[PDB]
Amino acid sequence: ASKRALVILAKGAEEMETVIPVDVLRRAGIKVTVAGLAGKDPVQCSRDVVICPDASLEDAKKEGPYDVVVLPGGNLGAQNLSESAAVKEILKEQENRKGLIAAICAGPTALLAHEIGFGSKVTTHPLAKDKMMNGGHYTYSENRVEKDGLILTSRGPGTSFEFALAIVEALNGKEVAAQVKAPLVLK
Amino acid sequence: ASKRALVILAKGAEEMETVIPVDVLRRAGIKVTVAGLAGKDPVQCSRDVVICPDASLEDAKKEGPYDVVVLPGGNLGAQNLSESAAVKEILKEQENRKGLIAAICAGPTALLAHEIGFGSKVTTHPLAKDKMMNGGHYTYSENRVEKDGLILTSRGPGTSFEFALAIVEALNGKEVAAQVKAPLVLK
Ligand SMILES: [Cl-]
Ligand SMILES: [Cl-]
Repeated sequence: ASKRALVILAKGAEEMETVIPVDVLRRAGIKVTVAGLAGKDPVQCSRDVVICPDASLEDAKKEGPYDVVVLPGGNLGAQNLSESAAVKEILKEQENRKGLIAAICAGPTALLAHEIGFGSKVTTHPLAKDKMMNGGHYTYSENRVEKDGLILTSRGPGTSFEFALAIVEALNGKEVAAQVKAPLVLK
Repeated sequence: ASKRALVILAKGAEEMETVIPVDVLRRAGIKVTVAGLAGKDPVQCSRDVVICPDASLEDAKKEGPYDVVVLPGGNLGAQNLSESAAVKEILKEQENRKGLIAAICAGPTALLAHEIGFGSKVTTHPLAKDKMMNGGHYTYSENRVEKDGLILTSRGPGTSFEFALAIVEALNGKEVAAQVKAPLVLK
């Protein structure tokens, strides 16, 4: 069967970090559900792009499991993900069932909030390092994309393509990732 | 006053090529209006991301003039832009008043449809070259971003950041563009 991805979309999410992975994952033939943290209604992103989710997280979470759970960044978006008991449950289940978790920019700080993947190497946006590293529960990396087993992290809007292609490679392999990459006109 | 950008959003637009420029332009303090070609309703993009426009094009076009008119790509999106009499009028007015026009991927083929900027150097997505070059009305470039006076073009999802930063540089200068670029974590 086709792989499935859950992208959790909260108010204040970085819209580039949401749309690039959704689009690239769909190019890879992955079934992506854009799930609204707050419910079914349109979501106002950090730079005021308004995105209509495919489903509420409440509904989407009952349609698991997913091959990857994707956490976009955006400072406020990531704070909303960090405060969510529903997100906690989803991430813990994903970690338990040995499933990929991918987070970008401020997104990885939600892993800290929910105590996910301690002892991994991770990266974040430079400005999110101190939050992520509070307590020394991870080892910090400056790689544009970092992958330590099932914890896949990345740095910012400008690393979103690399982040998304790394998810494609992890799920569908290097050849599919290369095939999806070529038409994008990446440098 | 702050500069103003009109981003014309049609069904089948490439969502990455829409969101990256909207977001980057807003980071540059440019007032961006995401205007729906079809009206006020949400727009289903090429990879099924659904974006709610700020206004209909019908309404937004009466609130001109704009310092830049931005045409995203996506094969079907660009075909819709190419067929639109409203887009024709907006582009002709912009060209007449000596205003910047920026188009990416398949987007530049709408310039051909509406007879805009003939005799310029332009680039497009590699797969859109033949359509753009029908009749030899432009000179083709393989640069990731091409700018020939007031016609600014670019190639694909993977050149969207460069495209958007080039628009910022054209409107607000090199220093602002550099300032906006740094936090993005571009390579
Ligand atoms: Cl942010
Ligand atoms: Cl397309």
